[PDB]
Amino acid sequence: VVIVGKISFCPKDVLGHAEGTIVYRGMFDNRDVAVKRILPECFSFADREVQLLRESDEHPNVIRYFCTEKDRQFQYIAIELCAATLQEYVEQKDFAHLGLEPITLLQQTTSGLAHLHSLNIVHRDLKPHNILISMPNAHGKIKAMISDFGLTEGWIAPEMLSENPTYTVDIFSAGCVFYYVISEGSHPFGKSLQRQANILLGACSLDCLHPEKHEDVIARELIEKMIAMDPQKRPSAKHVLKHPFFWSLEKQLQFFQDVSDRIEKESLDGPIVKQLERGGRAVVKMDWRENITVPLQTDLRTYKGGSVRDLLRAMRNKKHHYRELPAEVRETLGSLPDDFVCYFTSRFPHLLAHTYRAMELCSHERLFQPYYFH
Amino acid sequence: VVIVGKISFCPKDVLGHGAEGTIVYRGMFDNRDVAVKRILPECFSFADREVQLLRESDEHPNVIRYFCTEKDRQFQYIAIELCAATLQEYVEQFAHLGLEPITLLQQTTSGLAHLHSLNIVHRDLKPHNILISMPNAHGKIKAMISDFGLTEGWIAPEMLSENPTYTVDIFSAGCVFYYVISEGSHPFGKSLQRQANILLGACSLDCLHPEKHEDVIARELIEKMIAMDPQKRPSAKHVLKHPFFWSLEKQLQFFQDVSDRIEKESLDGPIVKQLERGGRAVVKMDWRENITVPLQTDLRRTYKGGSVRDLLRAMRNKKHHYRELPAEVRETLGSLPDDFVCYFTSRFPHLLAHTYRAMELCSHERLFQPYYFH
Ligand SMILES: CCOC(=O)Nc1cccc2c(Oc3ncccc3-c3ccnc(N[C@H]4CCCNC4)n3)c(C)ccc12
Ligand SMILES: CCOC(=O)Nc1cccc2c(Oc3ncccc3-c3ccnc(N[C@H]4CCCNC4)n3)c(C)ccc12
Repeated sequence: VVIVGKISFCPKDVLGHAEGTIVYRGMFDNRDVAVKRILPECFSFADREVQLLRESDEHPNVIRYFCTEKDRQFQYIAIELCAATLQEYVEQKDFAHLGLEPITLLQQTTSGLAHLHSLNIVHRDLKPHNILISMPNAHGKIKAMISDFGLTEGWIAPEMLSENPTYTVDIFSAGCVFYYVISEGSHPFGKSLQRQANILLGACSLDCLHPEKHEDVIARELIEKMIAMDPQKRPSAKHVLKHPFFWSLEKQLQFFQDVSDRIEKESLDGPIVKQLERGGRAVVKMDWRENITVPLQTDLRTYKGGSVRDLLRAMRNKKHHYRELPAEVRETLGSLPDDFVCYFTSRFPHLLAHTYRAMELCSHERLFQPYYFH
Repeated sequence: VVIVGKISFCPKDVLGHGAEGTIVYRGMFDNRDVAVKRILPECFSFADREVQLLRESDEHPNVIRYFCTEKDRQFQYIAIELCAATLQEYVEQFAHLGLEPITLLQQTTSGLAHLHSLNIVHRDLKPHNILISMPNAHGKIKAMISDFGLTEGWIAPEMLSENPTYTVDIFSAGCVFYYVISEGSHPFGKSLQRQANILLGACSLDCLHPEKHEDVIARELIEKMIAMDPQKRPSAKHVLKHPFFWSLEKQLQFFQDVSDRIEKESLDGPIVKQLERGGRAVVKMDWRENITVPLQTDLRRTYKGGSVRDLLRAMRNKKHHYRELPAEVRETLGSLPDDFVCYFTSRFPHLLAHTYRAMELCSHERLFQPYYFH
């Protein structure tokens, strides 16, 4: 049992290991902490590390930093003790029973990154090993926190290999982490020792994302942009956070309703509706009236099966008049909003992604403020 | 400058005092600015309980951040986040900080709800221990509660009449709400008079005008928070749902959802009867005569001037069809959502409060979950 000022730890309890650094399970001011021990050859950089932690850890998805002490031969840095790294969480068995929502972990990670970027801090080394997963709080909630910021490979943006990086390098890394999480351990650029060369070669695939499943279509749309070889094509963190990938089912339904309201009095020859119907036959599966349940078919009469506009209108109509619908129709649709919107997105996997892209024409309008990034 | 382990301070920099002869200095901890409370040996037992509460409670953004405690031969020291002001200072001396009072109160109440969710009762909530943070890197200032679980004028009457329940804090908070929005008054009077008036149940909310929307709404809530009967006071989570805290956009969304809900309601049903009970006063005898002529014109027709239900339907109609309204009509209303809703609440100060009470009948319905506490 080693005591160094306010920091203590039993060197028996080792949590991990670069440059002779060791991380221990420990204690600070009667808090559980992880304690990183730094060798004298690194003290200058540690003081840089510690300064960054102080300006940054007033965001819930940035790791909380408590204290640093220094004896004759070492410097110790104490941070919040966590349950796991994201790498452990994705790869180790049993964490699956924590039942964490992968999208929420990713939202949290990206909120922490956005915070860092708002402070003119570039992470430079984001990867699952330094995304930490908290101990559960009093209400059983577990969160992701970023660490090891501002300081083998496989997560490095290709332009950083090809002297002061910009924020888009972190967006590339985050894109790979996103895929890693929702695919439960794959990586767009392949197997561990292969990834960084494939990055340099632009050799990726997102094959775990199915082309006709709504959730996968939406995830792909976002991830392909985040890992683009051209950094100027990558969205900012705040921009990522606005993507439909992160929308609740209620917000997705609300988007469909607003879109439908917006184009109710729009000319069928106007730019908006034409944009919406471009490639629409594929979106509605040729005739959407033939790819809905019989009870809904019956309850549906000026609607064209070949029109995306009309599908949206039908959706808004049944939502708006839900209470007065027959019991059989309410049953086939499911309850509002969650089951209702899945009735449609499960049957038309391209509808939300298609409609989101088409309605960028209106992204500057106050109404659509919640949906797009300005 | 005095040094005690990780905590340092210059004894000149005094921030305040306290019971038992405690002193609070401006100091430093691990290169962070902190307030440093110095405690005497004749209190160390209470301090260790203080510190323990701080350790379990300070994860929440609206609970004071606690950093460290040190002890020498003579004293004990507690370091917390250094703040800009107490709410007492803020209210009584800052206005160019441009802080929103409702937002400060919302933050104060979120902090309290956190403590209550941990089975902690504050017992001594008052403006002096609500702290106002220094501006962060993005200029944001927040309220944080302190001095929890440890003359007067803020004590609930049943506490001076064993182990207090959470409702005593709601009484204290109700008084604080009125103090902030009134810029220094108290429902039970002047400083030396308050606690006797509390015992006697003698309060008034005279700063709240009976024909101003914002005050009607504030009164509705505050009267309940400071009820003499503790069982009549809402919980902190319940407080946080009140219209007092709603954005203008949310206020308008409530009106729209209500109008949608009652569109196919019979006038024989309880919802519409509840909405029309006492409605003459809400619509000022005839609402058609209390709106601007451009709007009078455009509502001709089939709207009943004596009907709350119809006024709400009117508001919903013009909102939904806003884009397609004459410019002179879009002009008198103002833009969606903020100016539009104010057009109506400014003219009908009782509409939201009335409609909110009447529609409690539907508070269990999924649609109205945003608006009521379950
Ligand atoms: C400018 C930013 O600088 C930093 O953030 N510096 C750091 C200081 C101290 C620990 C760090 C750190 O922690 C760890 N580093 C290596 C191995 C494990 C942990 C760690 C941290 C917190 N909790 C835990 N818990 C273990 C429990 C057992 C299962 N695995 C997680 N581990 C990581 C990563 C990354 C950075 C750390
Ligand atoms: C279980 C909870 O126990 C606690 O929270 N214990 C506390 C420890 C240390 C300071 C405390 C504390 O701080 C102060 N107590 C008296 C006077 C000033 C401050 C204080 C604290 C932080 N910042 C500031 N800033 C000053 C700057 C000058 C203008 N006034 C505010 N003051 C208050 C209240 C209340 C409680 C405090």
